[PDB]
Amino acid sequence: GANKTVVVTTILESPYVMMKKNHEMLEGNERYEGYCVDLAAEIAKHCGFKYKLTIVGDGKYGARDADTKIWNGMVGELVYGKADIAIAPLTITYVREEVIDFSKPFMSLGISIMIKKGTPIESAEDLSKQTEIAYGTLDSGSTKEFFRRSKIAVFDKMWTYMRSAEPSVFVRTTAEGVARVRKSKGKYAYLLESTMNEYIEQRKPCDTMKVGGNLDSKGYGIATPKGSSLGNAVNLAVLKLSEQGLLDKLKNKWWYDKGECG
Amino acid sequence: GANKTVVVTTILESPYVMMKKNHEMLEGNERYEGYCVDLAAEIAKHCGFKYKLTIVGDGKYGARDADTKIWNGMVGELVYGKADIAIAPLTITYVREEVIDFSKPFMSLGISIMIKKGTPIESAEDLSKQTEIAYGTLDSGSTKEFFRRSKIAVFDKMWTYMRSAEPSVFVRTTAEGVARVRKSKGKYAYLLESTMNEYIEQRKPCDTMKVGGNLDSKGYGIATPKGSSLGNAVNLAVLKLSEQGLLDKLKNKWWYDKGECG
Ligand SMILES: O=S1(=O)NCN(C2CC2)c2ccc(F)cc21
Ligand SMILES: O=S1(=O)NCN(C2CC2)c2ccc(F)cc21
Ligand SMILES: N[C@@H](CCC(=O)O)C(=O)O
Ligand SMILES: N[C@@H](CCC(=O)O)C(=O)O
Ligand SMILES: C[As](C)(=O)[O-]
Ligand SMILES: C[As](C)(=O)[O-]
Ligand SMILES: [Zn+2]
Ligand SMILES: [Zn+2]
Ligand SMILES: [Zn+2]
Ligand SMILES: [Zn+2]
Ligand SMILES: [Zn+2]
Ligand SMILES: [Zn+2]
Ligand SMILES: [Zn+2]
Ligand SMILES: [Zn+2]
Repeated sequence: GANKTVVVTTILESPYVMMKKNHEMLEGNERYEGYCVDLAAEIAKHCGFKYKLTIVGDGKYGARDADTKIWNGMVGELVYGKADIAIAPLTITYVREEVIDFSKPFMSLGISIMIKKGTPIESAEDLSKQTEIAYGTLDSGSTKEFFRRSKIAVFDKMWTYMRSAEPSVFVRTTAEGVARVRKSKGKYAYLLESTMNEYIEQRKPCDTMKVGGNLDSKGYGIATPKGSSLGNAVNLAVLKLSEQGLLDKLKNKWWYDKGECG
Repeated sequence: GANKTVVVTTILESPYVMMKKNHEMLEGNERYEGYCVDLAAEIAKHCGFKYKLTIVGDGKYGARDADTKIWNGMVGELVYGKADIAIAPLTITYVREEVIDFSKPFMSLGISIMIKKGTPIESAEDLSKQTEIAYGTLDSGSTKEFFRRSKIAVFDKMWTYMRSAEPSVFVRTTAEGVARVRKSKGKYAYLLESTMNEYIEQRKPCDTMKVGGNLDSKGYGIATPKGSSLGNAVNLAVLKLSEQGLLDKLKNKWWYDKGECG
């Protein structure tokens, strides 16, 4: 077929994709800036395609509803033919790789703990042995599903608490989780990916920090519909960008060169 | 076809695959122990195949000779039909993924610097700005090819030195590189993957250490011939083992539970 503009689904999540100040009424890709915006430009160049950045309609990463068996978020957009590719902080997981294809990882992360500075918590075990400090995760993402499915003793115990805690410990966006930590006086800790944690740790008002080691080890990958023609080239482009050091360069650019806390 | 015993190519590299003490004259898989030995057992179970561990004939990981264009090592064994699968500390690289398939990574690593304790070196930049301390890498592996192909200023400079240094700074096995560090009185530093570096750092006589950060970020994957029937199932099994925490468990088992330096 004739070359067609590739539809990219992505999500407003700092510093991966952000609306440039005062660009709301402009058009096309120029509106957006961030790590995944730069990455999408590089992938498209190496693979020889034109593309259109679109923000996922429901604002979600992607999970399969236990009732309807329907995939939501960016995963859903790929599964149901609404997008050709997802270029986003989308976590590689077993259940997702059954239904979509992931490139090799372009960024590593693990689930980590965000506290307000001074909170007397150092580890997941610390969280699980007390009741004074509440803790939760993002909705419809891999962190929540990790805890839901884990047989690891401490994580199972944490899930047992989180899934029935009232009011809900879950949040709709990373921004909401961070705000909840910052306004909790130390009484809420947020479980999120180390990448996002370390980004926020470098943002004013510099009142949060990542504590303890990561709970797991995984990565983000570029995702395409199962058996898509783009998969092979996209996979090779990620590995080329990795070996060239461009992925390291983009991370320093968006995390640390832009650091506001020293 | 009828189920057939899968031929696994792997390499004698501690602590991934090691000959059990006094097992030289025994038979089959029971001879061997190590991280990749345990991993192979798990992968085979999840994928439903029987297998035979074989050690790569030429003792190499794999590189394509610039003259003959022929692949050696474990990569060669897959490319030329001598093995069905490689389960080994085999690094995911662009040039390799062009010719073989890799699962998602089962272990992360980066190129790192091994010094004899007390060596006045802290970084790759340190190495590249002096001449007193020699430094090299393993032959026919990803570390050497990384330096050969790098356009990054410091790494390019290091390669320019290493490729013409006499006597050769390159070694045939990790064991040889480590021995060279230990007998150099600090006058040789070895560039190797962080995984192997951190393993040796925990081995008697506890006279080496990893210094500085990693030079790059990548992983080992399980490799199969291009378009092999095993690829999909193997890929999903790695991600399942990852999410179950078994990969973390195996690393602690072979690196740190077995630690000899405290
Ligand atoms: O989600 S993965 O493809 N498989 C799991 N791993 C862990 C090294 C086992 C990692 C580690 C770093 C990544 F970037 C991705 C992954
Ligand atoms: O060789 S990969 O498949 N692609 C490169 N990455 C880096 C996160 C960019 C990583 C990071 C951790 C891995 F385990 C594998 C890989
Ligand atoms: N990266 C996650 C979203 C963030 C989280 O769940 O912590 C996903 O792909 O679902
Ligand atoms: N893991 C490497 C070998 C070790 C090294 O090159 O440092 C490879 O797959 O080639
Ligand atoms: C249904 As609820 C435990 O997220 O408030
Ligand atoms: C041919 As040489 C530089 O490895 O001695
Ligand atoms: Zn603009
Ligand atoms: Zn490029
Ligand atoms: Zn449970
Ligand atoms: Zn809920
Ligand atoms: Zn025995
Ligand atoms: Zn298992
Ligand atoms: Zn050069
Ligand atoms: Zn040589």
